[PDB]
Amino acid sequence: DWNSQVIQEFRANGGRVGGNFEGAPMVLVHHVGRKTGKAAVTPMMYLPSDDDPGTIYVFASKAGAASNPAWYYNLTTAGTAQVEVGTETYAVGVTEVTGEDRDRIYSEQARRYPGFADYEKKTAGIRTIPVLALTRT
Repeated sequence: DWNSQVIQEFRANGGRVGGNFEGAPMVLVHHVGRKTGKAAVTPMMYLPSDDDPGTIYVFASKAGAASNPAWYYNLTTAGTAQVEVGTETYAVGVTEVTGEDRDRIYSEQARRYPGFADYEKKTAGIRTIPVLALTRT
């Protein structure tokens, strides 16, 4: 609904959204419920890979809530997805980033948007915020 308006806005503005997402790199992630089988489209920020053209990182942050978001399980279950980035739409392979690599990519995101550091303080001792790599195929 809201979700719907953010998606229309993304698509009207070359892959950009205002409000809380003003100036941020956005992606619309098409995923499918690992239990329901139902398609959904979730807009979110990404961080582009500094090492590999065609790879973006997304953050299963869910505003520092207690649980991982449903899209996280949907993506890692399917192993592949479709995304809209910029004016494009393409298939992606999904892999989860872990260890010191996760920490480094999360630190760059939190550097650019320090709200991300608050999410991690909110989830301390509860969950580690997953980072996924979406790689263009």
